[PDB]
Amino acid sequence: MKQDGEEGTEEDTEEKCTICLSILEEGEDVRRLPCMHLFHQVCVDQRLITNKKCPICRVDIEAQLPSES
Ligand SMILES: [Zn+2]
Ligand SMILES: [Zn+2]
Repeated sequence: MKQDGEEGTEEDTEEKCTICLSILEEGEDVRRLPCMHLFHQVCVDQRLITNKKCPICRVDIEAQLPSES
């Protein structure tokens, strides 16, 4: 009949959690690191608990803390 061969378009590092390997699109808490990288607020505070440096940007992601332990 019977297409359309159809995309958004625009789908590059826009709203995509590369931690939990899934796209977001609507209402999600996003957080962007100081090293310019946007991720999901939950998963960034999962993978980057024990690590705190952009693997390419070479900037510390914890940018002050200011916790303890
Ligand atoms: Zn996620
Ligand atoms: Zn970065």
